[PDB]
Amino acid sequence: QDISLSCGASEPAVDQDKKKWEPDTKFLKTPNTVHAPATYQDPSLLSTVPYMTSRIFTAPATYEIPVKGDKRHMLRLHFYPSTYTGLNILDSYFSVAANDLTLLSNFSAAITCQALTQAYLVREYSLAPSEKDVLSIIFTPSDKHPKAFAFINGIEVIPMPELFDTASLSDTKTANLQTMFRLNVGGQDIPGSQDSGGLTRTWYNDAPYIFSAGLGVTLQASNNFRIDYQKMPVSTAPADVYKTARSQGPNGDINMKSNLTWMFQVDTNFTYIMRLHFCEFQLAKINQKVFNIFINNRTAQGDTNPADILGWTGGKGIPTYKDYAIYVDANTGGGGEEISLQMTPSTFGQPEYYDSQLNGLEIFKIDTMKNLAGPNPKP
Ligand SMILES: *[C@@H]1O[C@H](CO)[C@@H](O[C@@H]2O[C@H](CO)[C@@H](O[C@@H]3O[C@H](CO)[C@@H](O)[C@H](O)[C@@H]3O)[C@H](O)[C@H]2NC(C)=O)[C@H](O)[C@H]1NC(C)=O
Ligand SMILES: *[C@@H]1O[C@H](CO)[C@@H](O[C@@H]2O[C@H](CO)[C@@H](O)[C@H](O)[C@H]2NC(C)=O)[C@H](O)[C@H]1NC(C)=O
Ligand SMILES: *[C@@H]1O[C@H](CO)[C@@H](O)[C@H](O)[C@H]1NC(C)=O
Ligand SMILES: *[C@@H]1O[C@H](CO)[C@@H](O)[C@H](O)[C@H]1NC(C)=O
Ligand SMILES: [Ca+2]
Ligand SMILES: [Ca+2]
Repeated sequence: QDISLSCGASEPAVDQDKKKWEPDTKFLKTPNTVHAPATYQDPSLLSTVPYMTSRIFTAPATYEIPVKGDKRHMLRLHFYPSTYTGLNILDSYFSVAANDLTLLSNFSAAITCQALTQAYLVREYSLAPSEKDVLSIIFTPSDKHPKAFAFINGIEVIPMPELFDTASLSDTKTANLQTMFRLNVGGQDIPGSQDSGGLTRTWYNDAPYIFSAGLGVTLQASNNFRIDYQKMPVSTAPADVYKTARSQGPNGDINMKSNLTWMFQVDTNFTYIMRLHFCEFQLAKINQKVFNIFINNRTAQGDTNPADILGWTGGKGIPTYKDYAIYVDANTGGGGEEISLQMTPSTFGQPEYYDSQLNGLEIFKIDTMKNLAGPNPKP
């Protein structure tokens, strides 16, 4: 079952999306640590749980959470940078490790939230099977900052399926991942209560990430259309991801003159998995919608093997996804902190229409040298 801990809470509670949270107390091994309420409630909080209570650590502190050693787990860390016991939140710098994996280092939640124009954030990780029955989560105030403290508002550990296998360049089954982005392309926001697999992932509409002048056209499956998952685990992504899409639209000439373009800020010197979710719910035949996919200006799917969703799936309403790996560094145009995803029709093989489509997108950072931490953004 899920372990969803509100750090510093004094009693169990439920949030706005029906998620049950328990106090952290029984899992925190380090004694005599401060628990404190936030003394300001940002209007953008969707709930006071778990955000209005925190732990404050002025020395290292360790949680020990029981887990099954053979299972992958999602780990979520919830941060609400605000005022706690009168401390300056800008003085908080710390690291977080999950066993031997560094998740965060020199982390400033305040600077990160300021750069995002957010009041709180969640950092989500997928941890490979550990072969240990305890997950140790260690918070370490920065020893480079005399005034540093660590803080944490909530910690979740959720067992999850082995949803990762390989990526078009690589094996990702044993990778430890950070979730960078999770989008329901062309569709509505999906709260965790509506996610598949009991995974309580949030899927966000993709419009804020579109950087082409043309926003394309959004598509929705017919009423009572059924997604026919077949061998794809339903936990991969919920049906509303596949029942909605962004396409370029009905005007093939406009489409051939543009790329549909999404842009994402990420950390340099990592490889990322771009998981593109697809489901054709309008067309019925191969070679009707055939498109090129570019990632950071390089062909991910194109030339003589362009993307054709029905080519991949064999049928209307059958979902799929394709994983593409991209290494991001400064030996690149535009500074090494971005991923661009672009689509445009292919002229290869004389398709019936000239269009492109995407139904969902997830971007995951792969661990390097047992680290996933990047720098704080510019404020
Ligand atoms: C911990 O994180 C903080 C906050 O991200 C780091 O401080 C920031 O460090 C960056 C460099 O990565 C500073 O930017 C640089 O500033 C100088 C002077 O203006 C400029 O010459 C550079 O071109 C660059 O822009 C940034 O200003 C700085 N922020 C603050 C508030 O000082 C810090 O270095 C990290 N590590 C440690 C151990 O403190
Ligand atoms: C769609 O996007 C692709 C990928 O960014 C464009 O092709 C690139 O164009 C840039 C800038 O001229 C070049 O640096 C890359 O070498 C090109 N990549 C490839 C694989 O050709 C493509 O021309 C764009 N199409 C439209 C219609 O804008
Ligand atoms: C990225 O890698 C380069 C080359 O090793 C290094 O010089 C640079 O400091 C790295 N940047 C970050 C943010 O780690
Ligand atoms: C991709 O091409 C565009 C258009 O020429 C350019 O502005 C951008 O810097 C290029 N990006 C990369 C990552 O090379
Ligand atoms: Ca809390
Ligand atoms: Ca969708």
